[PDB]
Amino acid sequence: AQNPNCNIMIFHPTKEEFNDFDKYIAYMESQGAHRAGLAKIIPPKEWKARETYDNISEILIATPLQQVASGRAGVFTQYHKKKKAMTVGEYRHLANSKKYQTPPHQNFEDLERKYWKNRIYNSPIYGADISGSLFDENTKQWNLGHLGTIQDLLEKECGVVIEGVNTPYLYFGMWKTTFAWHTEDMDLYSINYLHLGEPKTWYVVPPEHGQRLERLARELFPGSSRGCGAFLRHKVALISPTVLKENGIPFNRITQEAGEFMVTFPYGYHAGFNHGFNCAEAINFATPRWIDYGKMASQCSCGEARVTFSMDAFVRILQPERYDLWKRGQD
Ligand SMILES: O=C(O)CNC(=O)C(=O)O
Ligand SMILES: [Mg+2]
Ligand code: NI
Ligand SMILES: [Zn+2]
Repeated sequence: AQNPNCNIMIFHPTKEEFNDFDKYIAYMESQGAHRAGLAKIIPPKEWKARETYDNISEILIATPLQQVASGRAGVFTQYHKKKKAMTVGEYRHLANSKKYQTPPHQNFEDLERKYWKNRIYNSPIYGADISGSLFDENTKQWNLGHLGTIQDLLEKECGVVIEGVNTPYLYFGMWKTTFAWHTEDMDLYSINYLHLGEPKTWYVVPPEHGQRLERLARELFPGSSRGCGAFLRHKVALISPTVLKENGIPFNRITQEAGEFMVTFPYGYHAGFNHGFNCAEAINFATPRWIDYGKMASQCSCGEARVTFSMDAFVRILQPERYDLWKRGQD
């Protein structure tokens, strides 16, 4: 069995190997990369996402989200307060202001310590989930707006033809902006490219151990657990590495830098934070190996999770017994 300790693997494809996306995902899996829940892919030196970022300040962040925490430093939830629209140029200036800028620090480890000590005492503003792409149309390799669609994968594997679309999303971050513990919708894969700026630190639980994290989360957030049998789908709960280690939960960590891809694998729980002003692009995707995870994915039906249009078909075809309850939570 490859990668039996479920370590995060780092890949350096050559320019030839970078041509065929599906083939390279299958290669990484042949080496056991999925067992970690997360892999890093460093593009070949000949590749570029686009020519320059000199022209991005005019993008609009229609609904910036202020991430307000409640709890203790290692076990907290966050809620998103909507703020007035601002441009990327306005948001970058805000990120760099004295109130929001990254503090002086020695190295990534010192910064990580400061994040977990102090996160709860601040409310950073995140420009998340903005439909769009920063890949040049002429970039043919690993262009996240030119991937094979999840609908097409389901049609090819299962023969059924469904509505829905699959497009990328932009994320503008600042110091302390936070992504809560989650798996993807329908336990899909994700791929994330850090276009520019400061790093992103990730934490991940191996898919084979995801239910250990779920059981800890039910203990740590007991009112939330009574509210919903899949409350991690709400994407609001944080648990620190120190608390994970105290409770024996297997996990790994890695820091992504600008120019690097990360892939999350089906049912790989992940969480993390941004080091300073940055911009990432991410999208969900499927492979044949995903289908069994899609069939078994948990679902929130309490109303909180609310998701895209395109998840309807996935539930309807893969989980017909659950469909009626889940759709009530959508409506
Ligand atoms: O970058 C972020 O804030 C969150 N991204 C992801 O959870 C992902 O790419 O799957
Ligand atoms: Mg612009
Ligand atoms: Ni994710
Ligand atoms: Zn719920």
